[PDB]
Amino acid sequence: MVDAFLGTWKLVDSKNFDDYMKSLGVGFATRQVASMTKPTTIIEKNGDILTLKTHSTFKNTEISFKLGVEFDETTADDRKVKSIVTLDGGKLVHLQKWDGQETTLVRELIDGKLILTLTHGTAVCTRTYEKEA
Ligand SMILES: CC/C=C\C/C=C\C/C=C\C/C=C\C/C=C\C/C=C\CCC(=O)O
Repeated sequence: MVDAFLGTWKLVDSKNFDDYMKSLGVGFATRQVASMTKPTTIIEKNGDILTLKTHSTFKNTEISFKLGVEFDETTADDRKVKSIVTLDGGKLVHLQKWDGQETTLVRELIDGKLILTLTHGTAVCTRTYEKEA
């Protein structure tokens, strides 16, 4: 089910990430640094517990979750959110809720690349990751 997503992924394309960060209220200096950072995303499973690590020179995050079970999360920009990750149409869909707001982080595989679509408000960011060996 989620096997094709597992492994180590490196950022290779980013569109509209500044728009997404600005929609979330991220300050200009953080958005500068973030716009030049190329994170590595590691997705691992152990039974039905997934762990998703995002590593960079600026900030690191890690979450663990079961699909379809809500979890508390503190995001890279310090939002305290209620999260759930599920498979939907073969896509790994992560929904975050806080203060009545929502954002979605949708991952899909296209030609072996991992496409992450981030939506908040009207802002839609598309980031592309390539698999590391
Ligand atoms: C954690 C390292 C990943 C990306 C950029 C570097 C530092 C992050 C700090 C601030 C960014 C601010 C807001 C972004 C909001 C949510 C984080 C979601 C996705 C990170 C981007 C990704 O996984 O490619």
